[PDB]
Amino acid sequence: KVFERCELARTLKRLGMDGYRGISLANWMCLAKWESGYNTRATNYNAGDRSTDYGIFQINSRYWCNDGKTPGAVNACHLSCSALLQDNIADAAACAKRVVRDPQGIRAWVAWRNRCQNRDVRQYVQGCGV
Repeated sequence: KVFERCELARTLKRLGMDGYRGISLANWMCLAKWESGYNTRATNYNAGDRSTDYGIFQINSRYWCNDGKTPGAVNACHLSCSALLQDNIADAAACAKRVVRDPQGIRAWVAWRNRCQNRDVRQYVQGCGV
């Protein structure tokens, strides 16, 4: 599923992402936008280390979910990576909360540093009623 901007904003608020571990809703929106373009079935194979990024938040199989083919990987969210390709994003949101519980927080995603950090991210949630 490819979410519309405000549709996603409202869905994430309902899932309790606003201010989770200090991360504003607009930051989560900026992250989803640059990682997948708000697309839940997005996948990206990283040829360099044999891992794959899954779903709307592009969660990596080396530490977060299990896909069985990633060498020396763990599954901290305790989910099959398949769960991160669903139209319903409840599992992807719960796993994203787990990722940011680690010391790096939102910084775990390099894309967030390049495209969202120290930027005016208000635009991602404007007019959505959140």
